Amino acid sequence: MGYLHRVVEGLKANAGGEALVSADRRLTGAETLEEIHRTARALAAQGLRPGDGVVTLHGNGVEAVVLRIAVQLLGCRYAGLRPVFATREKANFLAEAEAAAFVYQPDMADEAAELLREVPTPRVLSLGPAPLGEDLVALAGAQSAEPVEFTADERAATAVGFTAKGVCRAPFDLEACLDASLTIFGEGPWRFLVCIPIADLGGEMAEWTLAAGGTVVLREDFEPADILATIGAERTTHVFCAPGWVYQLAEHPALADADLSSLTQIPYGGAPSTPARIADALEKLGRPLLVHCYGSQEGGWMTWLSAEDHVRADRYLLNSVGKALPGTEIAIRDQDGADLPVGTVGEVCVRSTMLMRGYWRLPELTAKTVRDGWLHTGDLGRLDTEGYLYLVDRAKDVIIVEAYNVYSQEVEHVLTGHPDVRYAAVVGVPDHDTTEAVYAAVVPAEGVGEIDVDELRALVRTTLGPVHEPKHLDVVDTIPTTPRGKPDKSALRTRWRAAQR
Repeated sequence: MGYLHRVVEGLKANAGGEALVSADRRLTGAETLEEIHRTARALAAQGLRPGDGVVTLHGNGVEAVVLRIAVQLLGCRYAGLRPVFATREKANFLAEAEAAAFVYQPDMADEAAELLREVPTPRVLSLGPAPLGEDLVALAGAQSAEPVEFTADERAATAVGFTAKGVCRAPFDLEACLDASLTIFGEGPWRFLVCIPIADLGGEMAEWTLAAGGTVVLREDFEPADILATIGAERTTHVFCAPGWVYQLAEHPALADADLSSLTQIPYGGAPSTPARIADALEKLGRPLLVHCYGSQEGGWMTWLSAEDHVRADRYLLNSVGKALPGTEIAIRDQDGADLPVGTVGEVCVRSTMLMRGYWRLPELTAKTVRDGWLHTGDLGRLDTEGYLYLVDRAKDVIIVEAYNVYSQEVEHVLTGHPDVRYAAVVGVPDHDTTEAVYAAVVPAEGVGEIDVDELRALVRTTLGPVHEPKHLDVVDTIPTTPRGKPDKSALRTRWRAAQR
């Protein structure tokens, strides 16, 4: 058994039905498994052993999934360049990757040249006929479809996902991730719309979709009109979305008429969500679909918020990423690294069998990052007693000054406690080039004449420490608020930013 055992088992399970689907080609589990075996054989022929690095430059086609899996079957290291990266960044990735092969989609030959020019690589192959190297699809066609058993170290990296640096994953932790996927997404066959690069997260999600006996529906990227069409046309059960995408789906005029019956779930994540707009989306979908996932290449799946937990009447949880997965442990830690009680804000630190094997060729930063089995995620948040995780909103609630975290509520509370101040709003605003500064607006109390701004600066300095001191501090008659009754801190930020003459 193992990760690839699991993928193959799901394909065999699904041999009669659809496994890989795109606008251009359609394969069954039988037809998919054959190509994988053939491709693996062909790659083996070219001279590729376990541990040998295989860099790819492709899109989200069927042959790209076949290749990603095949490379991993041999126990080679698949290293997908996402096409969205700049050529400068790809050349770095390729240079550092110690590649033995380079595999590129035919219509990207322009870029393959730029790269192979700068980083000459052996065994160049093309997914179909193309100017450079040989044609891998042709090589595979001419080849035995006899099964290829997985026979490498289950704990040896077979995938690198790029981020300035590359995250190695081994089958051991990939299976751990697949297990969580069944927790979050449910079990059984999934018709899973993947429009994330197969070069990384999309690839993982395709591997998993297949392992569970499912069909992958591939699109090249997210566009709301496609997708709404694709969902109904392919009777998809799941589409994984960035939060941005969820909003675009919800705001789309085509949505009233689109057929979403097939959907059981719209898992989303990858970036901070906007509670207000998620709530809009809940109303328009008019059904419990949204499931918030919190994950990284480094940490695997860490938490998730069920669909029901988006709409319970007794709690509000749109500011939550939900609770730990089975086998996942979460501590919140001070800038030095001892635990904090529930309720307190710190760095979210995780330990599960889903952690990455490490950063590629960066063994020192790997140790700065995973410390004694515990991933230091660099994200800031708080747990609660019911077990829910809440990541601070970095725009409203933190300010980073000289590499120190300043919390806006802490500064507000201190200012407000001055008898001359009845209300404060504190926000970080862009300063010189790439720094942040603490700005503050305070509302005077009843009868207060003139406010001594310097006194309030001293108060913060000699309560919290020097860095928490507001650089700028305006006395205002009021703080604008949002329609949900929270202080409008982006209005304050925009206003202060624009006035920096």
